[PDB]
Amino acid sequence: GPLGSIKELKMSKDEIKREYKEMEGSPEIKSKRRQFHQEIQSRNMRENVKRSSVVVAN
Repeated sequence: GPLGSIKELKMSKDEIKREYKEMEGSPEIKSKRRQFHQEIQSRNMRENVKRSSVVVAN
């Protein structure tokens, strides 16, 4: 019963270490691309057409 708790606890430590490793991956470059991706997201087609509207465009 309580034994499983210890095993899970150990795994938690591994997860924390991974976070630091991710930093070494130099995600700064990828982070820059994400910023631009957000801009393109606002250009969603859904936003172009409103659900409430029906006589929009042809």
